[PDB]
Amino acid sequence: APSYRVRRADISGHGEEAVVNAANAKGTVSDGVCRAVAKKWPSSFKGAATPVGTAKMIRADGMTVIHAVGPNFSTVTEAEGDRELAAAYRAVASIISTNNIKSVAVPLLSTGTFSGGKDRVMQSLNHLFTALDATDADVVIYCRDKNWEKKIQEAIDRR
Ligand SMILES: Nc1ncnc2c1ncn2[C@@H]1O[C@H](COP(=O)(O)OP(=O)(O)OC[C@H]2O[C@@H](O)[C@H](O)[C@@H]2O)[C@@H](O)[C@H]1O
Repeated sequence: APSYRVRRADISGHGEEAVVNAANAKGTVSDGVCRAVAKKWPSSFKGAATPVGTAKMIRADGMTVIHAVGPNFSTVTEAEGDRELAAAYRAVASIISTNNIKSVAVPLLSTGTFSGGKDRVMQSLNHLFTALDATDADVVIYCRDKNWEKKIQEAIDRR
């Protein structure tokens, strides 16, 4: 069975075997998780472009980087975004299980730039749990907000 922890820290400082980038479909560097990932593992972005609702893995700079593209909720209906966000997390879970990845640092996809101006912490976290429950990985969820850290910890505990 998988294990879940939350850290309020820069995800670039994670101690896990792999890291999930909250990526865009074009594989460009922009504000958010992506900027921290690009600074720490700059060569991890070579050929990383992948469609919304999918994930693409690379080994670069001594790290396993999983580029997961959540939906931009400004560009899809709520129901379409919900399906695509579930799909991105399942694509992450598949990469974890098929590559025997023991531990992974994961941000909450579609909760920043792609949030469409809405609070989607619980929506994104619930899809993270559902998808990564299919793995036996040690999952560490990364955030920067003290409020988010507490709600994520509350959610982990309820399980
Ligand atoms: N370095 C970081 N470490 C940990 N958490 C972080 C970090 N940077 C941002 N976060 C948090 O991770 C969550 C996801 O943030 P985004 O990176 O904005 O993710 P998303 O909404 O999926 O959009 C990602 C996209 O932003 C675009 O600029 C860019 O193209 C990138 O692909 C947000 O709650 C944010 O507070």
